[PDB]
Amino acid sequence: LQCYNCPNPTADCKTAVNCSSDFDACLITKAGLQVYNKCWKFEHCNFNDVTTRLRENELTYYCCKKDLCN
Repeated sequence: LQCYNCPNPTADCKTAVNCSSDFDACLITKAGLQVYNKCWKFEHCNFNDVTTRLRENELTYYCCKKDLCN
């Protein structure tokens, strides 16, 4: 379960890493332009529950749950 993402608001970075254990729902947030991509708890990709702790509102996040999914 890896993840093609970057910790801070990175528009030019999605290094591949692995952070699941209890959260393999790899969320990719796309707020305005900065994508808040981080790892997530499978049982939390409802609506804004993903970018809730990562700034929520009317974004367009895509959370995969299989592997880097990128």
